[PDB]
Amino acid sequence: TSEECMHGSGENYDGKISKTMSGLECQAWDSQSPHAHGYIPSKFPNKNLKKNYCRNPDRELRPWCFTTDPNKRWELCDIPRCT
Ligand SMILES: NC[C@H]1CC[C@H](C(=O)O)CC1
Repeated sequence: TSEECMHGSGENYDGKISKTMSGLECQAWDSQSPHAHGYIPSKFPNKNLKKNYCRNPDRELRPWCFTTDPNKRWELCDIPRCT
């Protein structure tokens, strides 16, 4: 709902994809479970976090989000390359 295909790292990216490249559907950036992690939307008027859609707060290579797995905290999302 901003940029749906990216040049690579999806800095601004808040498309619609929220699937970790090697795992699961991400757990939203809010507070739910498995854990009340950092990067909480309540502290950002910035157009960063959203529901579970991958972002890049530390601007990692591939945009990531927290997973739904109780042991896998963060994970890189596979977001579609603009081709
Ligand atoms: N290593 C990239 C980036 C991944 C998430 C991590 C966190 O969960 O805080 C911050 C660093």
